[PDB]
Parts: sequence; C-alpha cells; structure tokens
Amino acid sequence: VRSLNSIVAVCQNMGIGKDGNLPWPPLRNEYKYFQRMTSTSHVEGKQNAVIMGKKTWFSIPEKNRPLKDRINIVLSRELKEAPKGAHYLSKSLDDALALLDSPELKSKVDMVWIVGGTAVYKAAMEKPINHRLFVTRILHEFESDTFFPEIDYKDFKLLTEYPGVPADIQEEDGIQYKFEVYQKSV
Ligand SMILES: NC(=O)c1ccc[n+]([C@@H]2O[C@H](COP(=O)([O-])OP(=O)(O)OC[C@H]3O[C@@H](n4cnc5c(N)ncnc54)[C@H](OP(=O)(O)O)[C@@H]3O)[C@@H](O)[C@H]2O)c1
Ligand SMILES: C[C@H](O)[C@H](O)C1=Nc2c(nc(N)[nH]c2=O)NC1
Ligand SMILES: [Ca+2]
Repeated sequence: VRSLNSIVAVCQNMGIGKDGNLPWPPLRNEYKYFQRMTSTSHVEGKQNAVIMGKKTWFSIPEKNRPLKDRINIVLSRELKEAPKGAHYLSKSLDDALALLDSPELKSKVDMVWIVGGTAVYKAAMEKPINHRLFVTRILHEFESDTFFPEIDYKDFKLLTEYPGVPADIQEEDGIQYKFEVYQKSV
C-alpha cells in the first residue's frame, strides 16, 4: 500500500499486554484516542482498515466486534475462515496488503492501521514502506507479558509535532502518558 500506520499504547518496559488483556485498567480518553484515530478517514465514502492478529481479535469483547466503522482484518495461519464478525482473514501481512490493493477493497479503503499484537507490528515495521507510528507512552509500570518490538531509532524519526495530537503529557485516573509520532520515510 502507499503507507502504513501503526498505533500502540506502551508502558515503561514497552509492555502492551498481560493475560490476554491490556496491562492497565481502562483509560477512557486514551481509548477514545485509539478510536478517533483508527476510525477517521479523510474521504467521504471510505472507511479505514484495521489489521490485527488472532489474539488481539479475541481480546475484544464479543458483542463489541468487529470494531465499528472500520474493515476488520484478522491474520492467522491456523484459521480456515474469518472469525465471526471479522470482514476478512489473511495468512500474512503481505497477503493482507495485497487484499487491500484488490479492486473491491481499493476504492473502499482510506487508511490502513496495524493494531498489533507484537508479531504484526514487527512485520509492518520491517516493510520498506512509508510508515507512521503512533505511540502512547504511559509513564508507569504495569506487569506485562507481551511487548512492543524494538523501534529502529535510525529509521523511525520522532516528530516534535503532529496535527491533532496533544503535545503535553496527559493524565487520567492518576496516570500520566504522552502521545508520540514516529515517522519512517522511504
Ligand atoms: N497496548 C496495545 O496497544 C495493544 C495492541 C494489541 C494488543 N494488545 C495486547 O496484546 C495481546 C495480544 O497480542 P499477541 O502479540 O500475543 O498476539 P496477536 O499478534 O494479537 O495474535 C497472534 C496470532 O495471530 C496470528 N499472527 C500474528 N502475527 C501474524 C503474521 N505476521 N502473519 C500471520 N499470522 C499472524 C497467529 O495466529 P495463529 O496461531 O492462528 O497463526 C499468531 O498466533 C493481548 O494482551 C492484547 O490485549 C495491546
Ligand atoms: C484493538 C484492541 O483494543 C487493542 O488491544 C489495541 N488497543 C489500543 C491500541 N492503541 C492504543 N493507543 N490504545 C489501545 O488501548 N491499539 C490496539
Ligand atoms: Ca498458533
């Protein structure tokens, strides 16, 4: 595709999950941010596409699936068919990327967002394609058992400013965090 976007919320050790869920209790605002970003297309008639792995899909409460107003694509090598609610199943990122370029998807799709987990982020980070990484850095340590892959600081340059992203440190439920945008230009 033209360029990828990835979004993640990470705690201090770069953890993103624990026991199949997020490491911290709910942060309404951080979450509305993930909704607002993944949901908003800049072209009437289109919806964005969200690509995620098996586990991340099942982590979403069942009545809340698929993420409303985005085309849900699940990646799995072990599944034969798109889990109940998913729009599409794909065997790999590559495969997902080609689906997106197909006729029927192409004119339907605005932005592509990788929503994890680890293995999906990694694979996307490695593509020699223009990529913007939206990271929420939660300034606190929660035990995590899943982690965010290492970003190559030589490729992914942190932007000092980006539109519609608060610059200041944020607080909610006694927790502080900040939004950061990393950009890879090929
Ligand atoms: N903080 C955040 O922003 C954030 C975002 C997402 C998830 N999370 C947390 O992370 C956890 C889920 O992450 P996870 O890393 O364990 O799992 P995952 O990536 O969500 O799911 C893994 C499975 O998905 C398929 N898959 C993954 N990468 C693939 C690829 N490149 N090509 C093909 N198939 C691929 C494979 O399924 P098969 O075994 O069927 O082949 C792999 O077993 C939960 O705790 C979730 O709450 C946090
Ligand atoms: C899609 C599911 O909620 C998943 O765990 C994700 N959560 C988050 C995310 N991105 C942010 N910033 N915050 C989340 O809570 N990406 C994916
Ligand atoms: Ca497996």
